[PDB]
Amino acid sequence: PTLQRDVAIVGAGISGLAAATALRKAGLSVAVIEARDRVGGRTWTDTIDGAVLEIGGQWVSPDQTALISLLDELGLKTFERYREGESVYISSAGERTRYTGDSFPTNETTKKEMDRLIDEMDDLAAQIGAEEPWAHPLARDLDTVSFKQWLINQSDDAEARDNIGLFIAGGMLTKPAHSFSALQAVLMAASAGSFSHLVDEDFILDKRVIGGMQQVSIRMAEALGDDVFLNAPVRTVKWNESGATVLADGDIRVEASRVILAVPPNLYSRISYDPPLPRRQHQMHQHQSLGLVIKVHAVYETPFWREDGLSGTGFGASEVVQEVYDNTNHEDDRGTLVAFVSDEKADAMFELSAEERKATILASLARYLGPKAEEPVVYYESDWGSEEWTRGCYAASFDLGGLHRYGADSRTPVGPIHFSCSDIAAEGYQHVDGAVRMGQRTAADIIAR
Ligand SMILES: Cc1cc2nc3c(=O)[nH]c(=O)nc-3n(C[C@H](O)[C@H](O)[C@H](O)COP(=O)(O)OP(=O)(O)OC[C@H]3O[C@@H](n4cnc5c(N)ncnc54)[C@H](O)[C@@H]3O)c2cc1C
Repeated sequence: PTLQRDVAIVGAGISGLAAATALRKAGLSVAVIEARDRVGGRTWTDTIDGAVLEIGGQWVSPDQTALISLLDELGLKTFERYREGESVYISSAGERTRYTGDSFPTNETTKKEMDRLIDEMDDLAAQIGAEEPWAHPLARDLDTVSFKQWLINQSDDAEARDNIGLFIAGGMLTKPAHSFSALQAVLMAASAGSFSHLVDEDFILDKRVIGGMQQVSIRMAEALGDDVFLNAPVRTVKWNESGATVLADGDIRVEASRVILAVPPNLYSRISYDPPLPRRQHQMHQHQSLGLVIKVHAVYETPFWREDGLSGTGFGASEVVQEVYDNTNHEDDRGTLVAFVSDEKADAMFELSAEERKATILASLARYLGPKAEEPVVYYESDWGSEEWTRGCYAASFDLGGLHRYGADSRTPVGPIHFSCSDIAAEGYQHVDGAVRMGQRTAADIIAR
């Protein structure tokens, strides 16, 4: 088939779909062309051994106002993650302590260094912002020092440094702290409202969508009907000043005035551009890369930890599993845990056989929540790294030095080609809410021209 549209959109993730949605409301015609046999991208609900699981993005925080509006508009409701009872902290010394409230049960010294580092991150985020962090007079010095070396410059206390790392390195960028800059940590902080919001799992991990985060794409895509094309990898974009022809598998050909690349930036060069994108894009794209995390799911006949008075929340910067949370489905009576193995720790796990990796991860959950954690009825690991249409998780970020050198160019159109994904977002950077903001921002740009 061949069609004409105002706008061809590559990818039916949140970002592409929100763009299409905003475009249609303005009266422009669209086609959304999607490689996979489904919409949603890095959001996906699936059933593994008869257990429904959220394989990808899923949590909504209170400052993600673009996503919260969108849910409302689509008739979707939220429920909150269970947080009653005590959380578990594992120290660098291997000590394991139950606690509630806002800081980790370390000694008073470490507690104070932590508070200091968190205040300093909040202050830099408030000054620098998420819209154009590379623009600030502090930017260059913060972008040429790794986050690790920055923590070293700020504090002699390793346990406080590792804990701060826990929330940004392993908990957001999913990269080790020696490999992104301090400016990138600040961006991540600014993008979520403040560093303190990232520290508090009651904020950043506040809510889930009844029916699963994937319903958001599924419902946007449904409203578009036949303008969504699945099982259609885009291969080729031919373009000039006044438009673009988009070529996809199954002999799809869309002639359009503008194209949106709604794909994460490590995937831009899966498509041939004719003529080639300019030098700046050739270079900039090579410097963007996804992190890596193993999202572990474990289903038990009851949420057993609630009986021992535990929330299900656990943190330990020294553990293979650095975080665990109650992830029980809305009105499920079966208990589900979610846990995260980040970056180089994920590499090490992936080198063990499937069976050794499971036992190792499970032995780690047991250290937080006791030996019942080792006998789940269902066990699963989200594997985004293997997916040719994603290739990592949660999201992409520049190598060290990239943010200030290329940040100004990451949203800039090339002729009729626009770029829209959470990985280039300002507020909501790397998250579903960032994908919505960018899709709407892109739509809004195309519409006013
Ligand atoms: C394990 C994991 C857990 C997460 N947890 C959180 C969380 O709880 N909350 C939060 O907000 N976010 C979370 N995220 C991040 C969030 O899901 C992403 O930020 C967001 O969904 C990205 O949306 P997107 O539209 O920008 O890109 P994507 O969802 O990646 O969509 C891009 C789409 O493009 C398609 N595509 C790529 N190339 C082509 C091509 N050449 N032709 C056609 N189609 C193509 C892909 O198949 C894909 O559907 C998580 C992500 C992962 C990976």
